[PDB]
Amino acid sequence: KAVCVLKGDGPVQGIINFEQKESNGPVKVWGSIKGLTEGLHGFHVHEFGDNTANVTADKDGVADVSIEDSVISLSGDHCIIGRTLVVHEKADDLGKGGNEESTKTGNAGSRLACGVIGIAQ
Amino acid sequence: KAVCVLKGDGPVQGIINFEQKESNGPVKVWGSIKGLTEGLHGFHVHEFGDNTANVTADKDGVADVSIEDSVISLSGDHCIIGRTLVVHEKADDLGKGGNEESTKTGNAGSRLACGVIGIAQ
Amino acid sequence: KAVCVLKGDGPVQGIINFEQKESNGPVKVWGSIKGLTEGLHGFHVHEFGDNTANVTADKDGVADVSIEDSVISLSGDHCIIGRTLVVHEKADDLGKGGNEESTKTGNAGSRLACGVIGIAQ
Repeated sequence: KAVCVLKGDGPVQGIINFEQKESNGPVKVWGSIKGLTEGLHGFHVHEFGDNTANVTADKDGVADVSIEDSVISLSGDHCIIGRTLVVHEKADDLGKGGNEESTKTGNAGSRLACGVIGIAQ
Repeated sequence: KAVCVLKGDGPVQGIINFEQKESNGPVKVWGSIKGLTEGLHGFHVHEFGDNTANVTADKDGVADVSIEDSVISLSGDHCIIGRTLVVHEKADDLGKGGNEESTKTGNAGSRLACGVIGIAQ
Repeated sequence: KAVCVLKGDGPVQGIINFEQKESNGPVKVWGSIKGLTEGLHGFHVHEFGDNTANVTADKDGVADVSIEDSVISLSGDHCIIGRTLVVHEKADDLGKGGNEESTKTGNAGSRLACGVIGIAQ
Protein backbone atom coordinates (compact mmCIF):
# COMPACT_ATOMS: atom_id res chain seq x y z
CA LYS A 1 0.00 0.00 0.00
CA ALA A 2 2.30 2.75 -1.27
CA VAL A 3 3.56 4.47 -4.42
CA CYS A 4 7.22 3.44 -4.23
CA VAL A 5 9.07 0.91 -2.12
CA LEU A 6 12.79 1.45 -1.65
CA LYS A 7 15.27 -1.23 -0.65
CA GLY A 8 18.51 -0.37 -2.44
CA ASP A 9 20.54 2.78 -1.91
CA GLY A 10 19.91 6.40 -2.81
CA PRO A 11 17.98 9.42 -1.58
CA VAL A 12 14.57 10.21 -2.98
CA GLN A 13 12.71 13.03 -4.71
CA GLY A 14 9.16 13.88 -5.76
CA ILE A 15 6.75 10.98 -5.36
CA ILE A 16 3.12 12.07 -5.21
CA ASN A 17 -0.43 10.84 -4.91
CA PHE A 18 -3.46 13.11 -5.12
CA GLU A 19 -7.15 12.37 -4.95
CA GLN A 20 -9.77 14.82 -6.28
CA LYS A 21 -12.81 12.70 -5.47
CA GLU A 22 -15.96 14.35 -6.85
CA SER A 23 -19.53 13.04 -6.76
CA ASN A 24 -22.43 14.90 -8.35
CA GLY A 25 -26.07 14.05 -7.81
CA PRO A 26 -29.39 14.99 -9.33
CA VAL A 27 -29.82 18.70 -10.10
CA LYS A 28 -33.24 19.29 -11.75
CA VAL A 29 -33.30 22.93 -12.82
CA TRP A 30 -36.07 24.23 -15.10
CA GLY A 31 -35.06 26.80 -17.68
CA SER A 32 -31.62 27.25 -19.17
CA ILE A 33 -27.98 27.22 -18.17
CA LYS A 34 -25.32 28.93 -20.27
CA GLY A 35 -21.60 29.23 -19.89
CA LEU A 36 -20.89 25.72 -18.62
CA THR A 37 -17.40 24.20 -18.77
CA GLU A 38 -16.51 20.61 -17.82
CA GLY A 39 -12.83 19.72 -18.03
CA LEU A 40 -10.74 17.11 -16.27
CA HIS A 41 -7.08 16.88 -17.29
CA GLY A 42 -4.04 18.11 -15.42
CA PHE A 43 -0.44 16.92 -15.92
CA HIS A 44 2.37 19.26 -17.03
CA VAL A 45 5.95 18.53 -16.02
CA HIS A 46 8.25 20.85 -18.03
CA GLU A 47 11.51 19.43 -16.69
CA PHE A 48 12.47 16.71 -14.21
CA GLY A 49 15.99 17.97 -13.46
CA ASP A 50 18.70 15.32 -13.35
CA ASN A 51 19.94 12.30 -11.43
CA THR A 52 23.63 11.92 -10.61
CA ALA A 53 25.52 8.63 -10.37
CA ASN A 54 19.39 34.39 -23.35
CA VAL A 55 15.74 35.46 -23.61
CA THR A 56 14.90 38.95 -24.83
CA ALA A 57 11.61 40.49 -25.92
CA ASP A 58 12.50 43.79 -27.47
CA LYS A 59 9.58 46.06 -28.37
CA ASP A 60 6.49 46.11 -26.16
CA GLY A 61 7.30 42.54 -25.24
CA VAL A 62 6.89 40.57 -22.06
CA ALA A 63 9.14 38.08 -20.27
CA ASP A 64 8.62 35.15 -17.91
CA VAL A 65 5.07 35.34 -16.61
CA SER A 66 2.96 32.33 -15.61
CA ILE A 67 -0.57 32.31 -14.16
CA GLU A 68 -2.78 29.51 -12.84
CA ASP A 69 -5.87 29.08 -10.62
CA SER A 70 -7.80 32.06 -11.95
CA VAL A 71 -11.48 32.42 -12.86
CA ILE A 72 -13.21 35.44 -14.43
CA SER A 73 -16.98 35.56 -14.91
CA LEU A 74 -18.60 38.59 -16.53
CA SER A 75 -21.28 37.04 -18.74
CA GLY A 76 -23.98 39.69 -18.56
CA ASP A 77 -26.61 40.46 -21.19
CA HIS A 78 -27.33 43.07 -23.86
CA CYS A 79 -23.82 44.43 -24.01
CA ILE A 80 -21.71 46.49 -26.40
CA ILE A 81 -18.03 45.59 -26.60
CA GLY A 82 -15.77 47.86 -28.59
CA ARG A 83 -15.03 51.47 -29.35
CA THR A 84 -17.91 53.91 -29.64
CA LEU A 85 -18.36 57.62 -30.33
CA VAL A 86 -21.52 59.51 -31.18
CA VAL A 87 -20.42 62.91 -32.44
CA HIS A 88 -23.39 64.66 -34.03
CA GLU A 89 -23.15 67.73 -36.25
CA LYS A 90 -24.85 69.90 -38.88
CA ALA A 91 -23.84 73.03 -40.76
CA ASP A 92 -26.81 75.23 -41.84
CA ASP A 93 -25.23 78.71 -42.14
CA LEU A 94 -27.05 81.75 -43.53
CA GLY A 95 -25.25 85.06 -43.93
CA LYS A 96 -21.52 85.81 -44.16
CA GLY A 97 -20.23 83.07 -41.88
CA GLY A 98 -18.77 79.80 -43.10
CA ASN A 99 -19.37 76.54 -41.27
CA GLU A 100 -16.51 74.10 -40.66
CA GLU A 101 -16.27 71.30 -38.10
CA SER A 102 -13.45 68.96 -37.12
CA THR A 103 -14.10 67.41 -33.65
CA LYS A 104 -10.67 65.87 -33.25
CA THR A 105 -9.95 63.63 -30.26
CA GLY A 106 -6.25 63.03 -29.70
CA ASN A 107 -3.78 60.21 -30.23
CA ALA A 108 -3.04 57.34 -27.88
CA GLY A 109 -0.49 54.59 -27.62
CA SER A 110 1.71 52.49 -25.35
CA ARG A 111 -0.71 49.97 -23.93
CA LEU A 112 -0.44 46.22 -23.82
CA ALA A 113 -2.44 43.40 -22.27
CA CYS A 114 -0.68 40.34 -20.90
CA GLY A 115 -1.96 37.23 -19.21
CA VAL A 116 -5.59 36.36 -18.52
CA ILE A 117 -7.97 39.25 -19.07
CA GLY A 118 -11.40 38.84 -20.54
CA ILE A 119 -11.97 42.14 -22.31
CA ALA A 120 -8.66 43.77 -23.23
CA GLN A 121 -8.90 47.10 -25.01
CA LYS B 1 -0.90 2.23 4.36
CA ALA B 2 1.46 4.94 3.11
CA VAL B 3 2.79 6.63 -0.02
CA CYS B 4 6.42 5.54 0.20
CA VAL B 5 8.20 2.97 2.33
CA LEU B 6 11.93 3.45 2.84
CA LYS B 7 14.35 0.72 3.87
CA GLY B 8 17.62 1.52 2.11
CA ASP B 9 19.70 4.64 2.65
CA GLY B 10 19.15 8.26 1.75
CA PRO B 11 17.26 11.32 2.95
CA VAL B 12 13.87 12.17 1.52
CA GLN B 13 12.09 15.02 -0.24
CA GLY B 14 8.57 15.93 -1.32
CA ILE B 15 6.10 13.08 -0.95
CA ILE B 16 2.49 14.23 -0.83
CA ASN B 17 -1.08 13.07 -0.57
CA PHE B 18 -4.07 15.39 -0.81
CA GLU B 19 -7.78 14.72 -0.68
CA GLN B 20 -10.34 17.22 -2.04
CA LYS B 21 -13.42 15.15 -1.25
CA GLU B 22 -16.53 16.85 -2.67
CA SER B 23 -20.13 15.61 -2.61
CA ASN B 24 -22.98 17.52 -4.23
CA GLY B 25 -26.63 16.73 -3.73
CA PRO B 26 -29.92 17.74 -5.28
CA VAL B 27 -30.27 21.45 -6.06
CA LYS B 28 -33.67 22.10 -7.75
CA VAL B 29 -33.65 25.74 -8.83
CA TRP B 30 -36.37 27.08 -11.14
CA GLY B 31 -35.29 29.63 -13.70
CA SER B 32 -31.83 30.02 -15.17
CA ILE B 33 -28.20 29.93 -14.13
CA LYS B 34 -25.49 31.58 -16.20
CA GLY B 35 -21.77 31.82 -15.78
CA LEU B 36 -21.14 28.29 -14.50
CA THR B 37 -17.68 26.71 -14.62
CA GLU B 38 -16.85 23.11 -13.65
CA GLY B 39 -13.19 22.15 -13.83
CA LEU B 40 -11.17 19.51 -12.04
CA HIS B 41 -7.50 19.21 -13.03
CA GLY B 42 -4.45 20.38 -11.13
CA PHE B 43 -0.87 19.13 -11.59
CA HIS B 44 1.98 21.42 -12.67
CA VAL B 45 5.54 20.62 -11.62
CA HIS B 46 7.90 22.90 -13.61
CA GLU B 47 11.13 21.42 -12.24
CA PHE B 48 12.02 18.69 -9.75
CA GLY B 49 15.54 19.89 -8.96
CA ASP B 50 18.21 17.19 -8.82
CA ASN B 51 19.37 14.15 -6.88
CA THR B 52 23.04 13.70 -6.02
CA ALA B 53 24.87 10.38 -5.76
CA ASN B 54 19.34 36.23 -18.83
CA VAL B 55 15.71 37.36 -19.14
CA THR B 56 14.95 40.86 -20.37
CA ALA B 57 11.70 42.46 -21.50
CA ASP B 58 12.66 45.75 -23.04
CA LYS B 59 9.80 48.07 -23.97
CA ASP B 60 6.69 48.18 -21.79
CA GLY B 61 7.43 44.60 -20.86
CA VAL B 62 6.95 42.63 -17.68
CA ALA B 63 9.13 40.11 -15.86
CA ASP B 64 8.53 37.19 -13.50
CA VAL B 65 4.97 37.44 -12.25
CA SER B 66 2.80 34.48 -11.26
CA ILE B 67 -0.74 34.53 -9.85
CA GLU B 68 -3.02 31.77 -8.54
CA ASP B 69 -6.14 31.39 -6.36
CA SER B 70 -8.00 34.41 -7.71
CA VAL B 71 -11.66 34.83 -8.66
CA ILE B 72 -13.32 37.88 -10.25
CA SER B 73 -17.08 38.07 -10.77
CA LEU B 74 -18.64 41.13 -12.41
CA SER B 75 -21.32 39.62 -14.65
CA GLY B 76 -23.98 42.31 -14.49
CA ASP B 77 -26.56 43.13 -17.15
CA HIS B 78 -27.21 45.75 -19.83
CA CYS B 79 -23.67 47.05 -19.95
CA ILE B 80 -21.50 49.07 -22.31
CA ILE B 81 -17.84 48.09 -22.47
CA GLY B 82 -15.52 50.32 -24.45
CA ARG B 83 -14.71 53.92 -25.21
CA THR B 84 -17.54 56.41 -25.53
CA LEU B 85 -17.91 60.13 -26.23
CA VAL B 86 -21.03 62.07 -27.11
CA VAL B 87 -19.85 65.45 -28.37
CA HIS B 88 -22.77 67.25 -29.99
CA GLU B 89 -22.45 70.31 -32.21
CA LYS B 90 -24.09 72.51 -34.86
CA ALA B 91 -23.00 75.62 -36.73
CA ASP B 92 -25.93 77.87 -37.85
CA ASP B 93 -24.28 81.32 -38.13
CA LEU B 94 -26.04 84.39 -39.54
CA GLY B 95 -24.17 87.66 -39.94
CA LYS B 96 -20.42 88.34 -40.13
CA GLY B 97 -19.21 85.59 -37.83
CA GLY B 98 -17.79 82.29 -39.03
CA ASN B 99 -18.46 79.05 -37.20
CA GLU B 100 -15.66 76.55 -36.56
CA GLU B 101 -15.50 73.76 -33.99
CA SER B 102 -12.73 71.36 -32.98
CA THR B 103 -13.44 69.83 -29.51
CA LYS B 104 -10.04 68.23 -29.08
CA THR B 105 -9.39 65.98 -26.08
CA GLY B 106 -5.71 65.32 -25.48
CA ASN B 107 -3.29 62.46 -25.99
CA ALA B 108 -2.62 59.58 -23.63
CA GLY B 109 -0.12 56.78 -23.33
CA SER B 110 2.01 54.64 -21.04
CA ARG B 111 -0.47 52.17 -19.64
CA LEU B 112 -0.27 48.41 -19.52
CA ALA B 113 -2.33 45.63 -17.99
CA CYS B 114 -0.64 42.55 -16.60
CA GLY B 115 -1.99 39.46 -14.91
CA VAL B 116 -5.65 38.65 -14.26
CA ILE B 117 -7.97 41.59 -14.84
CA GLY B 118 -11.39 41.24 -16.34
CA ILE B 119 -11.88 44.55 -18.12
CA ALA B 120 -8.54 46.11 -19.01
CA GLN B 121 -8.70 49.44 -20.80
CA LYS C 1 0.87 -2.16 -4.33
CA ALA C 2 3.11 0.63 -5.62
CA VAL C 3 4.31 2.37 -8.78
CA CYS C 4 7.98 1.40 -8.64
CA VAL C 5 9.90 -1.10 -6.55
CA LEU C 6 13.62 -0.50 -6.13
CA LYS C 7 16.15 -3.14 -5.16
CA GLY C 8 19.35 -2.23 -6.99
CA ASP C 9 21.34 0.96 -6.49
CA GLY C 10 20.64 4.56 -7.37
CA PRO C 11 18.68 7.55 -6.12
CA VAL C 12 15.23 8.29 -7.48
CA GLN C 13 13.31 11.08 -9.18
CA GLY C 14 9.74 11.87 -10.19
CA ILE C 15 7.38 8.93 -9.77
CA ILE C 16 3.73 9.96 -9.57
CA ASN C 17 0.21 8.68 -9.23
CA PHE C 18 -2.87 10.89 -9.41
CA GLU C 19 -6.54 10.09 -9.19
CA GLN C 20 -9.22 12.51 -10.49
CA LYS C 21 -12.21 10.33 -9.64
CA GLU C 22 -15.40 11.93 -10.98
CA SER C 23 -18.95 10.57 -10.85
CA ASN C 24 -21.90 12.38 -12.40
CA GLY C 25 -25.52 11.47 -11.82
CA PRO C 26 -28.87 12.36 -13.30
CA VAL C 27 -29.36 16.06 -14.07
CA LYS C 28 -32.82 16.59 -15.67
CA VAL C 29 -32.95 20.23 -16.74
CA TRP C 30 -35.77 21.48 -18.99
CA GLY C 31 -34.83 24.07 -21.58
CA SER C 32 -31.42 24.58 -23.11
CA ILE C 33 -27.76 24.61 -22.16
CA LYS C 34 -25.16 26.35 -24.28
CA GLY C 35 -21.44 26.72 -23.95
CA LEU C 36 -20.66 23.22 -22.69
CA THR C 37 -17.15 21.76 -22.88
CA GLU C 38 -16.18 18.19 -21.95
CA GLY C 39 -12.49 17.35 -22.20
CA LEU C 40 -10.34 14.78 -20.46
CA HIS C 41 -6.69 14.61 -21.53
CA GLY C 42 -3.64 15.88 -19.70
CA PHE C 43 -0.03 14.76 -20.24
CA HIS C 44 2.72 17.14 -21.38
CA VAL C 45 6.33 16.47 -20.41
CA HIS C 46 8.56 18.83 -22.44
CA GLU C 47 11.87 17.46 -21.15
CA PHE C 48 12.90 14.76 -18.68
CA GLY C 49 16.40 16.07 -17.97
CA ASP C 50 19.16 13.47 -17.90
CA ASN C 51 20.47 10.46 -15.99
CA THR C 52 24.17 10.15 -15.21
CA ALA C 53 26.12 6.89 -14.99
CA ASN C 54 19.42 32.55 -27.89
CA VAL C 55 15.75 33.55 -28.12
CA THR C 56 14.84 37.03 -29.33
CA ALA C 57 11.51 38.52 -30.38
CA ASP C 58 12.32 41.83 -31.93
CA LYS C 59 9.36 44.06 -32.79
CA ASP C 60 6.30 44.06 -30.55
CA GLY C 61 7.18 40.50 -29.64
CA VAL C 62 6.84 38.52 -26.45
CA ALA C 63 9.15 36.07 -24.69
CA ASP C 64 8.70 33.13 -22.33
CA VAL C 65 5.16 33.26 -20.99
CA SER C 66 3.12 30.22 -19.96
CA ILE C 67 -0.39 30.14 -18.47
CA GLU C 68 -2.54 27.31 -17.12
CA ASP C 69 -5.60 26.82 -14.87
CA SER C 70 -7.60 29.78 -16.17
CA VAL C 71 -11.29 30.08 -17.04
CA ILE C 72 -13.08 33.06 -18.59
CA SER C 73 -16.86 33.12 -19.03
CA LEU C 74 -18.55 36.13 -20.63
CA SER C 75 -21.23 34.53 -22.81
CA GLY C 76 -23.98 37.14 -22.59
CA ASP C 77 -26.64 37.87 -25.19
CA HIS C 78 -27.44 40.47 -27.85
CA CYS C 79 -23.95 41.88 -28.04
CA ILE C 80 -21.90 43.98 -30.45
CA ILE C 81 -18.22 43.13 -30.69
CA GLY C 82 -16.02 45.44 -32.71
CA ARG C 83 -15.35 49.06 -33.48
CA THR C 84 -18.27 51.46 -33.74
CA LEU C 85 -18.78 55.16 -34.42
CA VAL C 86 -21.99 56.99 -35.23
CA VAL C 87 -20.95 60.42 -36.51
CA HIS C 88 -23.97 62.12 -38.06
CA GLU C 89 -23.81 65.19 -40.28
CA LYS C 90 -25.58 67.34 -42.89
CA ALA C 91 -24.64 70.48 -44.78
CA ASP C 92 -27.66 72.63 -45.83
CA ASP C 93 -26.14 76.13 -46.14
CA LEU C 94 -28.03 79.14 -47.51
CA GLY C 95 -26.29 82.48 -47.93
CA LYS C 96 -22.57 83.29 -48.21
CA GLY C 97 -21.21 80.57 -45.94
CA GLY C 98 -19.71 77.33 -47.18
CA ASN C 99 -20.23 74.07 -45.34
CA GLU C 100 -17.33 71.67 -44.76
CA GLU C 101 -17.01 68.88 -42.21
CA SER C 102 -14.15 66.58 -41.26
CA THR C 103 -14.73 65.02 -37.78
CA LYS C 104 -11.27 63.53 -37.43
CA THR C 105 -10.47 61.30 -34.45
CA GLY C 106 -6.76 60.76 -33.93
CA ASN C 107 -4.25 57.99 -34.50
CA ALA C 108 -3.44 55.13 -32.16
CA GLY C 109 -0.84 52.42 -31.92
CA SER C 110 1.42 50.35 -29.68
CA ARG C 111 -0.94 47.80 -28.23
CA LEU C 112 -0.61 44.05 -28.13
CA ALA C 113 -2.54 41.20 -26.55
CA CYS C 114 -0.71 38.17 -25.20
CA GLY C 115 -1.92 35.04 -23.50
CA VAL C 116 -5.53 34.11 -22.77
CA ILE C 117 -7.96 36.96 -23.29
CA GLY C 118 -11.40 36.49 -24.72
CA ILE C 119 -12.05 39.79 -26.48
CA ALA C 120 -8.78 41.47 -27.44
CA GLN C 121 -9.09 44.79 -29.21
